Amino acid sequence: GLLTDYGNASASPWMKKLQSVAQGSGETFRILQIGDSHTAGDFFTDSLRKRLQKTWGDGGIGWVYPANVKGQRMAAVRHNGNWQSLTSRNNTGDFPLGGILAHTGSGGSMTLTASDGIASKQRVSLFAKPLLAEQTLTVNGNTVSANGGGWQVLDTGAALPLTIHTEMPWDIGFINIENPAGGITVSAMGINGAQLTQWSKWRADRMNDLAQTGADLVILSYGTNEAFNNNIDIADTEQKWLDTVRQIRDSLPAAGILIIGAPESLKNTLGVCGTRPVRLTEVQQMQRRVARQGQTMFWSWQNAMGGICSMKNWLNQGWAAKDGVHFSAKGYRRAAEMLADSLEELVRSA
Repeated sequence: GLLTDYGNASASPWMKKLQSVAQGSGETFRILQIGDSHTAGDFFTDSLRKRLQKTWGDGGIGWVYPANVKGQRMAAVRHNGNWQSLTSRNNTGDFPLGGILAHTGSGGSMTLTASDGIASKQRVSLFAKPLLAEQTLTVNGNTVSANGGGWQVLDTGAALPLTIHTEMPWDIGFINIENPAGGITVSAMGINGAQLTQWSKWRADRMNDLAQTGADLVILSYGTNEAFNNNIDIADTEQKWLDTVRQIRDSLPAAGILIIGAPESLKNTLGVCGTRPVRLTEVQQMQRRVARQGQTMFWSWQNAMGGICSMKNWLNQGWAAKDGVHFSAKGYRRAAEMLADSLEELVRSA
């Protein structure tokens, strides 16, 4: 239906891991959604998170921002500290996978508090880059040290609330917080306005960061912004997309991949139906071709909405924002519940 599998999900390593989690293996099945503002608002991914965690187990909050990010949102944690975030939306830098870092400063402090939470000791990992090799920081009072310099992942253990102190400056990327009993996590790596090809803004070794997320299913949710580029080169874009899928597979050989086809957007909300941006249809079609050629799964958000000429109706009923591009909280929740529906069906039939 909405979900088309161009691979062989039932025969896959990731499905086998999901099923055993489903039967109480204690493993953690890690779903990672990387995308644009639809993802960055966390309304879509948090609905997916809550639904699939009830179905298959609360594996914890997963990979979250190291600090508040202007215009973006984490539903599962709250931040209180003096770290300063920076994203690839408007800036350049040495970004780890996801395009977000935070400068801690000296005398730096950040406390993460779970919006719900089970305050037992979680597994904690952090993307981190020290100013100096061998530099330390503390996580709930425990000393954690870098090995050499450059971006790396620090592994430790602590409970929530989680307090991280930096005597000297570091850059920090996403921070993974997992419950030791296992289950599902859903991590949201969104950037307002982003396009898939703009992973090129991130550091050259970004695929090694991806390898270290532990993601068992990678969801790519882009298309809306590509669609608003009147001068986009579909043939070039398609090759870059295929390259990116190839690279994801090389970096995470056991992971599933799901491409979320762009929802309907409107260049202008006038008159019952139109008007679609001129390149939207070509972008959505490219996405499906990439899915098939890359043997990934494909979920048509436009079809989930009711197909072509559905956005104005969604807008009229408050499921989509007035701009005819972004959705309202309940609109995102609705779309994600349909995706969750689609995935549970797939597993059930396996």
